[PDB]
Amino acid sequence: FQQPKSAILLILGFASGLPLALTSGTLQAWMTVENIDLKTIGFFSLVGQAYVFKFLWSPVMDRYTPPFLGRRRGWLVTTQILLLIAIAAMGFLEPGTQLRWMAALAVVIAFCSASQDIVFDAWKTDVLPAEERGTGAAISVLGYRLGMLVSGGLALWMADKWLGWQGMYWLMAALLVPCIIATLLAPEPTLEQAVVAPLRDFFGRNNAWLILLLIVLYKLGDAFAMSLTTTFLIRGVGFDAGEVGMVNKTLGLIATIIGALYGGVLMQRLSLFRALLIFGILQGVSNAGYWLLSITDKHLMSMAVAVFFENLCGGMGTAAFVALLMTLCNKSFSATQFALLSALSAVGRVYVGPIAGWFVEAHGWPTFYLFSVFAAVPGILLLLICRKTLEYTQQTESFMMRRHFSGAYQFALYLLLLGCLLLALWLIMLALNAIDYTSFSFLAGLLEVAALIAIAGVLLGAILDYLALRR
Repeated sequence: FQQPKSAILLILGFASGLPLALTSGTLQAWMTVENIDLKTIGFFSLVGQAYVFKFLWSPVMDRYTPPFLGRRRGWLVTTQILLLIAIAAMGFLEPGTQLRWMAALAVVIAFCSASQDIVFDAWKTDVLPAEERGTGAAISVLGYRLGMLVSGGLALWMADKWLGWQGMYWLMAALLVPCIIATLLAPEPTLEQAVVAPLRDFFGRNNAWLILLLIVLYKLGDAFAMSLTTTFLIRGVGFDAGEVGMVNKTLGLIATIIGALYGGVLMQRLSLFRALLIFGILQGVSNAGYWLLSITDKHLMSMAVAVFFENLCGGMGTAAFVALLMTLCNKSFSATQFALLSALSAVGRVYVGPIAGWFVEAHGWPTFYLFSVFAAVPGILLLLICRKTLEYTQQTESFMMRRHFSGAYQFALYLLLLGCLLLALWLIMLALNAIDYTSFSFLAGLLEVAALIAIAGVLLGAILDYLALRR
């Protein structure tokens, strides 16, 4: 509905979808077209973690002083004006000779773009009454989807009309001028509660790691898929050079929206377990077909059909994941667990990036996607294991706080506690190879073995849930 507080929800939402594709899809397509190797492309999926560690910064924008303006109006300009510079300065840097400055800029793009969504979400919650909520939320998501396709298919195709990839990022700076103008045209309106408290409930529940792995491992197939999909459709098969964006993304986005609606339509007649399983199994067969393109290039329509089906069985299953997330949040502090669980669901998406790139080199393009169909099985296989623990949520909404102590819990978590610090400790070793300050020939030897041991602590910890679910 057209009203003075309607266009802002679309343009401001357009300011949130534009940078999301630029740090993930177009940058990947920028590296793919510029002959940047597959392994480094997968490492660039890590800069997408800024959108999933946004839960930490959400308290920050409130406690930290509002710069130059109100807390909600001013901070949105700050992340928009930073992006208008960051996106433009990104186009100044050329893949090939200069990636580290481009990579560092991508993180700042990622850091500010997630700040763009956080401040807008804070603005979307203060300005939207319950009566008008959803009406503006649908409008906001519509602009986000429009911004995704403008920075997705429209950006990639504009990169072929443009004599180079420089202009497409430069035009995003030009297209972000209305975003700031919309921000200043709009009349202006905790870490413990938002972050610390939800972890206690998720870690105090009897399900604990069984739901945690089920939350994480479910979209593993869709995480190994997608990801390098833009590189694949560009560097793998003849449907190359820009048509990927207008088909893999433009039709891919439409596939998710129609699928997500179907994920809210058939869920009425489908049990949550019977919906998560059927959509997850269909999610597994959805990844099949990416192997079909990787074998023989029959035609473009093979990508167009599969991209629809890939997102259809994924986006519709995404609604099943969203429904599952909603059944695991208490009414006491709902809408924060969903933010935390979805963000913490992407803790498992972190490992996908480097493994996605590393797998494609050693093992061929068909093998990685034939691995994807088996990659979603652990999410499904755990769902069948977690069938009983999802039944209590459907029957009577409650949480079992009895952890039983998991036998000897110090053998479960405290074993993996060092592993959490090991990622930061490994990052200290990461600078060593770049700057040659300290010689450690071990390098990644300790990171690989102990991280699985750290995961094994979750694995044996999740093993403790099933044996302790008897009591």
